[PDB]
Amino acid sequence: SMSVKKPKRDDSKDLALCSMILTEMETHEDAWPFLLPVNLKLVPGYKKVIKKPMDFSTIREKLSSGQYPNLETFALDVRLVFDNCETFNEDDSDIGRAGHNMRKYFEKKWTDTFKV
Ligand SMILES: Nc1ncnc2[nH]cnc12
Repeated sequence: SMSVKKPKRDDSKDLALCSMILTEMETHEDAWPFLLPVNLKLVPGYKKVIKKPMDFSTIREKLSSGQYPNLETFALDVRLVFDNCETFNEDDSDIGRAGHNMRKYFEKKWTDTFKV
């Protein structure tokens, strides 16, 4: 509270570390469904069903232009990518499987990079 300073982690490397994690995501062989925005004019249903589209290129742009206030807002957008994918795709589909794989891949890197 007011003048009750809570000790907080060093956040000086967060931008660089998030960029590193995002690069590893971008280069994963299963990243292809997520590299660019879903084409809202070629994919029926997507615009109406998915209220907040997100993809790695949009995250990369926001990261590079200071649009994430903190690392938690970055993680929210990454997770949004995979939550959208689950919403729109069957688990037993290539894109569906790609999403689960990439979510697992992200969350381990997230834990390993920032949690202890
Ligand atoms: N091309 C695509 N079509 C439908 N859902 C997707 N989720 C990620 N990429 C997609």
